[PDB]
Amino acid sequence: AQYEDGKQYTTLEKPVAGAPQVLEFFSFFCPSCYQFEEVLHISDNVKKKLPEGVKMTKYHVNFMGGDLGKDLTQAWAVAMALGVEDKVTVPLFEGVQKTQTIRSASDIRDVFINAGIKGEEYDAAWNSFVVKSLVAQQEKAAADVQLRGVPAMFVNGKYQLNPQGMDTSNMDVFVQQYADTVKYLSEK
Amino acid sequence: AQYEDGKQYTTLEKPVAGAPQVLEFFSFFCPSCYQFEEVLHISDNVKKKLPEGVKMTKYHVNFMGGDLGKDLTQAWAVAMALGVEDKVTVPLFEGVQKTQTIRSASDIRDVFINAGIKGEEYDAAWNSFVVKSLVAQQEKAAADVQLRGVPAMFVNGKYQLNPQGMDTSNMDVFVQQYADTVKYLSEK
Repeated sequence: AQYEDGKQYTTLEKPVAGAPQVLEFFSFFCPSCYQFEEVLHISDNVKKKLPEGVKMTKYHVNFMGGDLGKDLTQAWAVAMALGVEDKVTVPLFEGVQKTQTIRSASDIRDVFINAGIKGEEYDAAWNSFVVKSLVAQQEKAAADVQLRGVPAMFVNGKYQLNPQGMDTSNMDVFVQQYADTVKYLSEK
Repeated sequence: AQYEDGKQYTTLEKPVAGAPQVLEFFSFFCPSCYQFEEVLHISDNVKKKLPEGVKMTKYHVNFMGGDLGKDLTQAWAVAMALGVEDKVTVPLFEGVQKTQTIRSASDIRDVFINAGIKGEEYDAAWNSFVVKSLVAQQEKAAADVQLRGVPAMFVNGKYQLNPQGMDTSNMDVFVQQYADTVKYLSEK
């Protein structure tokens, strides 16, 4: 019809049971991810279009940035545990891609402290088993969908967005087209 | 200082004849390019240390920001043809990345009008043969060097700078090392 499998989205051959309603994967080393978040604001626009109740989950991946990539997945787990995602997302993206000042786990820590998190609070969470649990969950979710690239978004553990079938001349129209597709899929 | 191939710079397998003495590629969607321009002032520092009769060339690329990227490449050609680069560079970077007031082609025109350029003049230049030529030229240059990403700088169409092989600990030192590498290379 208007929304076609293979055009705006693709259907998973092996559906994932018990998957979050809307699952987004990204990496702070991922260029398009920087665009999606910083310039396009995909997540926020998708969120403002979702039905009442429907929860959105964002996970970081290990396959980019090698050593630092894994440090960032752990740092994201810390951000989730402390509920400070909205405070560190921008500084982390800019630190890795814009100023290129993030080079070790120590630099990641500086970002949280600069954002207002106390050192002892950060260190406690960083070493917590609650955080290790969150890291495992992130890895497990990527494994379930056989993730090979980011950014990526899955709806109801069955459909995956395909931004290739969309016009990019006007950013605003692209964002709404993307948001509308997620909405459509979440009711399907 | 000491310069060695593979470290501070790289030699091109296939040299590009007729290439400008110092060629720099960027994109208004590129975060580190924005940093290089507004904070580090990389280009100015390079110019300050260039020998007599050496001119710099800065070209915009298409592979970032979808179809808007193409329009920005044409707008850059307009800036070059009108000789207003120094008046619109920062406002375009901010418009795309910071204030996010540039979401389509129409928004770019406003940037020029606000800088003092008459609308009629912009529209006329936009469709000019000079501009269509400049656009083709920028695209070709990128193709000739098989540009994979930005920012990027090439010297005598033979050497390519490798910032990763440079001292990053101190930005002032980095900036000067980058500028000196350019001078060293231009002298051979």
